Amino acid sequence: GFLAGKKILITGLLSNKSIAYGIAKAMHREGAELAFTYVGQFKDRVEKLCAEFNPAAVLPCDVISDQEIKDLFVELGKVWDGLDAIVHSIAFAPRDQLEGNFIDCVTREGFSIAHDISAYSFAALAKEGRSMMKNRNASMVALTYIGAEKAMPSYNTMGVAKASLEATVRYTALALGEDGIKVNAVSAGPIKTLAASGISNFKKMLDYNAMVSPLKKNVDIMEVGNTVAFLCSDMATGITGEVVHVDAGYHCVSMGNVL
Amino acid sequence: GFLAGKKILITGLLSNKSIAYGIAKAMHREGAELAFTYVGQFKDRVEKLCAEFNPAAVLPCDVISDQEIKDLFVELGKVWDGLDAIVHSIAFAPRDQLEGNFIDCVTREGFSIAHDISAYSFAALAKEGRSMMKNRNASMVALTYIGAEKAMPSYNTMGVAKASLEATVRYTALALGEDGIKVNAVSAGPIKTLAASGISNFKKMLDYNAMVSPLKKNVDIMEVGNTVAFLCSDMATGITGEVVHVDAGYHCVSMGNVL
Ligand SMILES: NC(=O)c1ccc[n+]([C@@H]2O[C@H](COP(=O)([O-])OP(=O)(O)OC[C@H]3O[C@@H](n4cnc5c(N)ncnc54)[C@H](O)[C@@H]3O)[C@@H](O)[C@H]2O)c1
Ligand SMILES: NC(=O)c1ccc[n+]([C@@H]2O[C@H](COP(=O)([O-])OP(=O)(O)OC[C@H]3O[C@@H](n4cnc5c(N)ncnc54)[C@H](O)[C@@H]3O)[C@@H](O)[C@H]2O)c1
Ligand SMILES: COc1ccc(Cn2cnc3cc4c(cc32)CCCC4)cc1C
Ligand SMILES: COc1ccc(Cn2cnc3cc4c(cc32)CCCC4)cc1C
Ligand code: NA
Repeated sequence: GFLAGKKILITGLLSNKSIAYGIAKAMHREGAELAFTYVGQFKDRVEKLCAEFNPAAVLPCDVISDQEIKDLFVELGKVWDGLDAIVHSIAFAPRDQLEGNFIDCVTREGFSIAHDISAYSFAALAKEGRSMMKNRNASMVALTYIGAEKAMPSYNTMGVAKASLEATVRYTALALGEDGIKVNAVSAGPIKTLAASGISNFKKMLDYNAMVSPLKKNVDIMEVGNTVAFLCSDMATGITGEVVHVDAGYHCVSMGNVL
Repeated sequence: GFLAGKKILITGLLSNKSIAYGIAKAMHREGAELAFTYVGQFKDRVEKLCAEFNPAAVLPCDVISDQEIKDLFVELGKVWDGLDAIVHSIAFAPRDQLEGNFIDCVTREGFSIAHDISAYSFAALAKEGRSMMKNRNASMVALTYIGAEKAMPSYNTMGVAKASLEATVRYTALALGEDGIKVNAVSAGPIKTLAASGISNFKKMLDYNAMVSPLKKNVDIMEVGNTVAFLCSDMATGITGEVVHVDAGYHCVSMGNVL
């Protein structure tokens, strides 16, 4: 496999629908040795789910906490002498941030929390993981969404947080490139995961995507996972600071024939 | 290999330094069955170059000619029942279009030629290859350069032609997506190929790229080749109308610390 022997930390695996589950399957297929994180309450659920990937460790990490991120790498360092990649598949904004008019709904605390968990946490993992990732053609990949680039209904504070995340990815690529670490993002089309479950007309966003995209379909977690896997391989060593859309071509069209 | 059994046409192989050479190496490694084109006088040279890939066909195609493009697919259709991918790795502008001030140097005929061979030829291959590529998760990849996006010294008419090529890729992605054909471009950093030989200061452009890029290196044909290979695989079926930079991160930075 094209990731044979590479040691990769995957955050954000919550259910078998999670994007991180597709990432895990693809990476396990390609021979990677995997470790996983979970937010406190979900310990049992995640442990059971990632057991199919023969994980080297399954460790708590709530990215609101500097201490938990520090302790993640301490514990990981007890099982691994070095780290090849970190996959960031984590996002959060308070429910009230999403849906409704952006200016009606946005709040100072909501904006702050969304940025903290969805964007800062990428830099946080880079800061604490860097010493393990030095000088081994290491990789980081974050998951993002086109709401970073364009104003969209409902996505609201999360769109702003994703724009912050994409800039964080570029500045991280610059910061870590001297150590041979490449740093990229995958901008996924919508996928019905647990993140979708708060969103009333989500299925309708899916329907629109399948209608308007060049490929006339919705993407799946394997299409996303396989791309994330490629971006942590030696094949991808000339790629950094890049956002690769895995969205059936949605990003490249405007209007379409069906108005 | 991740291209096992896929039938792929590679244009633009001219020397063992060609980007198309790195593409061929990567695709051959991944189990692709390959065919190659050459322009008029270079038949023997290209035959010699691609022998190591056990090609299914090596056929003339000067993309100035609609007839030659049509007859390419007639001949390919005699060895293959369907076609999985077309790799476009072709560019030309008359010498006087490059170097010097863009407005001083640009001419009506130079502009037209550059666009005909460097951009229109992508649509021309799509038009004649479409019937062979229908409904088999087929792929097209074009090679492009950041001079499409930004004004750069010397690149001149070629930069304009690459912008045309990138729009052509997007419109082709839209036009072919209904047939399941994904259509993308790889934007490579500078590489010392035959295309570079006419350019006076080329080494200095390489030096600049290695200094300012986050990864502090120049890319090679294998880094480009492996990415083109990925974009012709079933792993990439969520990706279309995309431009992927393989340039050590050059595209994501501005200014740098060394002015
Ligand atoms: N679902 C989509 O339509 C889609 C599209 C584009 C991008 N994305 C992105 O993909 C990523 C994964 O989302 P998903 O759709 O698989 O949903 P998901 O609900 O399965 O996963 C989101 C993950 O974020 C984690 N998380 C939230 N707060 C956290 C915290 N404080 N500390 C650590 N982890 C925390 C959750 O536990 C969960 O594992 C997110 O960045 C999301 O924005 C999703
Ligand atoms: N070398 C670089 O710095 C670099 C960087 C970015 C993009 N590219 C692009 O990569 C592609 C390959 O270029 P390369 O650097 O490997 O150089 P190269 O000289 O090896 O290949 C250019 C190819 O274009 C072909 N060509 C020219 N006119 C043609 C015609 N009329 N019909 C058919 N084929 C024709 C040539 O025969 C040759 O095989 C081009 O699109 C180029 O713009 C090169
Ligand atoms: C165009 O609107 C949308 C498009 C995609 C989505 C799906 N989605 C993508 N990233 C997300 C992050 C979060 C949620 C939903 C998310 C919810 C919980 C917090 C984090 C949602 C909307 C609303
Ligand atoms: C910023 O300047 C440059 C940056 C990269 C290059 C290399 N290069 C990339 N695509 C090309 C196409 C052609 C030439 C050179 C090319 C020459 C022959 C015709 C086709 C050249 C310049 C000048
Ligand atoms: Na062989």
